[PDB]
Amino acid sequence: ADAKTVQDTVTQVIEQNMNGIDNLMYMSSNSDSTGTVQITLTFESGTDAD
Amino acid sequence: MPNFFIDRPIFAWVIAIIIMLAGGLAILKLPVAQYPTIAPPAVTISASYPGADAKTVQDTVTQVIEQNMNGIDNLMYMSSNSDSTGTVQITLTFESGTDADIAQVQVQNKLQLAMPLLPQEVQQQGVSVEKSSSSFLMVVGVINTDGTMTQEDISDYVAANMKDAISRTSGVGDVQLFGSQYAMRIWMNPNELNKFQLTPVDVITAIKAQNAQVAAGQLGGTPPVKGQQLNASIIAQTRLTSTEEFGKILLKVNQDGSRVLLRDVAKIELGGENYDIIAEFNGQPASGLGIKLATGANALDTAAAIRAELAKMEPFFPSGLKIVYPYDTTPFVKISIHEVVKTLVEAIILVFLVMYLFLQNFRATLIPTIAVPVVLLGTFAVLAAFGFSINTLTMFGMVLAIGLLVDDAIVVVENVERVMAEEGLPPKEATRKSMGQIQGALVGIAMVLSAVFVPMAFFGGSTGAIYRQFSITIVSAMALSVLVALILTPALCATMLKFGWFNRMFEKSTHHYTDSVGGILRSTGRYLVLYLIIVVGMAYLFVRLPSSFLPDEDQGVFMTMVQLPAGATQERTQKVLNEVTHYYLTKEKNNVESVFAVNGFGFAGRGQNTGIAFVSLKDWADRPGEENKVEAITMRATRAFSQIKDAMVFAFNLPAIVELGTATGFDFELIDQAGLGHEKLTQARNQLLAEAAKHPDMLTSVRPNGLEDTPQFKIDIDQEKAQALGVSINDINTTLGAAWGGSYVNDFIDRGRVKKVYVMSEAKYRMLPDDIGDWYVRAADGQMVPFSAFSSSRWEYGSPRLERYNGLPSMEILGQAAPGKSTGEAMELMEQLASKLPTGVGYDWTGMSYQERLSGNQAPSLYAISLIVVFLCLAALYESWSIPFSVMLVVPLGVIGALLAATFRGLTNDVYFQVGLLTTIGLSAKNAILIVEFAKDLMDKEGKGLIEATLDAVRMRLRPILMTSLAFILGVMPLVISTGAGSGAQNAVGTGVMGGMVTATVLAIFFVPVFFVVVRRRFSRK
Repeated sequence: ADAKTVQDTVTQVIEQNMNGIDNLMYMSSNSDSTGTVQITLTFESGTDAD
Repeated sequence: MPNFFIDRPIFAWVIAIIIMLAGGLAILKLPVAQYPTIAPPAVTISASYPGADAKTVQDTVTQVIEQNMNGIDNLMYMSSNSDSTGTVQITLTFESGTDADIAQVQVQNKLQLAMPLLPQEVQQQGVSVEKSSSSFLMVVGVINTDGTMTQEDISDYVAANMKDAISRTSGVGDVQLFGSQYAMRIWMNPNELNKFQLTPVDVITAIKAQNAQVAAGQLGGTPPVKGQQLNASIIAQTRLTSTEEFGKILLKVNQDGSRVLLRDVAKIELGGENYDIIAEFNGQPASGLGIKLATGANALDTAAAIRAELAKMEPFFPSGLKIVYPYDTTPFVKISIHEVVKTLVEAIILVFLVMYLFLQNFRATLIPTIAVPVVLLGTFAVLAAFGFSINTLTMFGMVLAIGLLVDDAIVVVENVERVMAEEGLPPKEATRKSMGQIQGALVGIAMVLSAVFVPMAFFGGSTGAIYRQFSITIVSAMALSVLVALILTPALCATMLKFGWFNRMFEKSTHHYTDSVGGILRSTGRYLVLYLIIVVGMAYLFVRLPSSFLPDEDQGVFMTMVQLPAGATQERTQKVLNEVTHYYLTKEKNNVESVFAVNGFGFAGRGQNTGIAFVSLKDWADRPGEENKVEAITMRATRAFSQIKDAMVFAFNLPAIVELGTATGFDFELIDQAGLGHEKLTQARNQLLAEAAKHPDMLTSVRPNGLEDTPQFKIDIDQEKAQALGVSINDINTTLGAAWGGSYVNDFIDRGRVKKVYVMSEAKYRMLPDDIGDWYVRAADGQMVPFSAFSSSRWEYGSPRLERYNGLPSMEILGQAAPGKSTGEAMELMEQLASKLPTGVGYDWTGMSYQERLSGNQAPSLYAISLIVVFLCLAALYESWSIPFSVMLVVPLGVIGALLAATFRGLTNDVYFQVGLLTTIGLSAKNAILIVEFAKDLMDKEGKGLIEATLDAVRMRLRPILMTSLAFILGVMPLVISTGAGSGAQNAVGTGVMGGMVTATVLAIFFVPVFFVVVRRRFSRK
């Protein structure tokens, strides 16, 4: 029961903070109707996944 | 090797080009920050509990949380604060180079298990965890100079439309808003409320139901029916989004069609979340934003981009929202970069001027000019190699060292112009011979300078890290150089190599000189004494010379500290800030560019009581005479602010590395080490504090960095009476609670952004202990009851800042050493004074005092090893367990006169000194090894004079020294040693090297050719 709702509620926020983290090339989230949310960060190659 | 190199110089340029290439491309890949990372890595831990107090917090949260920090890896110590506003900070500094990212984890991850335990008030606000820095890069400010927007409004904007826009910009390693974001305020009033028989709870528990977010499946989705066609999504109840929608909330309805709406019982309006910390820029409402570096980014680079992004977006939203920059650590860095660069550049101009005046040439002075930049560039690639960066520290590192490579250069091209002179051969054969008579020496002195240098970068914690910066720099330059002076220079001067007031006034002073030195050498140990004085002298000056870390410097800014007494008030505080502002703007109008002043940010607590005023001056330029400088502007202020009502108002200049180990002072912490409550420990503390002021001998200012008990109004619900009336102990509290300290109901959305919803009494029904009687609670049978019915009150003391060292009840005291005595000895008393406190009470050193205690004194233990490696290395340079002795006895010379940073000017043993003090012991012993080299060499090869050689030796040498030792001083003499601004360290570096460098030559020209003589005859003698 949540159009935008999720995004800007959980998406935006979680995204507001994903700043700092080193070796970040690009971020790309896709907020979903079902309430499901998937932010995804990807880093400069070589970088240390853990 | 050079001999195989002079032959193919064609190649030894490829070796030089590459270096230059790497060094250049490494410039670009280099980060640039004011200073590097030198604080050991700490991690704080915050928390809230709207309406509390130290017990009510240290008991519900500081602890319990701190009960579990256990598992966490390399932890040094964990301190913790429990203040009266519901804040809880519980920072934990960790061992030297542990991975900050991985300690934030655990710490953090280990809170994760205590939360089940934290109370629901707190876990809602959320405890957060981060890496402790709380003063960095720049701090944009956002004011409105047309009274339209209040604090809160401005904060919002800055939150809603610019905060993230910045936050993601090449650099911005973290942003931190200076204010809130709106939040659905809801200020009740027991009157308009008790009139309906509703309580806070009644309101709370409606703003819940009425404003929430429900669920309701799709239409198909989950298993449907055969042949369905429309699947859609139901959208039921969703959050209110306005003071409008909020105004309308059904709170009561009673036989009348009676509509009692939240709008009635209180008053609705957007507003701040927290309300106690009035920020304002030059008497204007403000709401800045702080921005920390980035980790591996570029202080210049990223400042510019921040400025770029702010631009581009400032053409927005009505009433002038002008963006101020009351603080930018960048101009400061640039001017430093602009300096130093000159120093280096000019340092060479010097090597052109000088040397000409000595070597009739031009194609000669073109050699040290192709060598310097070649050495410098390239050390910029070693820096890069070790992950280093371009910061204040690392810069001066090369300036403190400009004098060691330049020299090396000269030293080579000036032996060749001797060999092809003292009945010498052409260019080639000259080098071959020349660059082969200092060959081994140029090496060897390598290994020697590697010691008496390396040794640093082995020191302590917060410092040491600094020392490392200088060490690798110098030793990277230094030894990189020695490597070109065996490759490029010995091919460069060969292949390229071919007023009466000198030459005609030198060729004879040399002679007079060597002649003068000639004889005065029979009774060898003539000046063996005299010298002994010199040493004995230093071992005086040294102890007499004061100590420091980094000389404080004028910077864009500094601050004033206000402090209205025990139980004051934001309002009674502001006025003090308004003055502070005034007696700065308008009485200092040609310097104070702006004052950014906030009340509620004290430095030992918060609360309406204290505040603090940051002030940004005008450009160092528009601030000419000393009088117009910081270490001067604060002087006026500090005083000018005395003669102020009950309001301690200090002013003071921040230290060089804001986030790092302050004064030479100490930081002590007295421990409760058992039972003994707050009080016992206060008696405990006051025993020793008093016991210490009776000892100004060992100097002091032993002061409790903490906050005295203040009186406090204590309710006290009468359970039994509550039982008799129909009155729930829970309903009581939420009503007194919410009322007076405010509760945070739930959230709502406002222009596409979730934001909190608070709800608490209007201010007009919660200022004085009376009023409590305005508040009414609905009982079982449904009749409102008043406080007195089930509750009594009394005053009393309790503490508004409960501090606490590792896990235990603690209290923190700090103070200085002694205008005569050492920080170290100063500690020791403080520890004896602690040796006799009541049994219970423990004591423990933290902070600066932790390192200082732990490591601290090692300069002996370390340099011992160098003075040994030096001996060893040096011995093998020659071939004797004794001859090296004639090289070391140079150390003292250069030292003294260097130490005339006491007797000539007014300085201290501060880092920048000691680095220099090293750079100076390098040329000195470098000189020694050469003179002692040409001493043998032609004494060993040509079996020449046991003493005859030593004269000849010095002869073919007095020019090298004189040559270099000139371009140097003159090179160090400039703005370095005589400066106005963005300096400090400039005076630092120079003065040290300026003197001592004098004595290193003008005193070694006689001794080093001695020494060699004094010995080389004490061994295998009669």
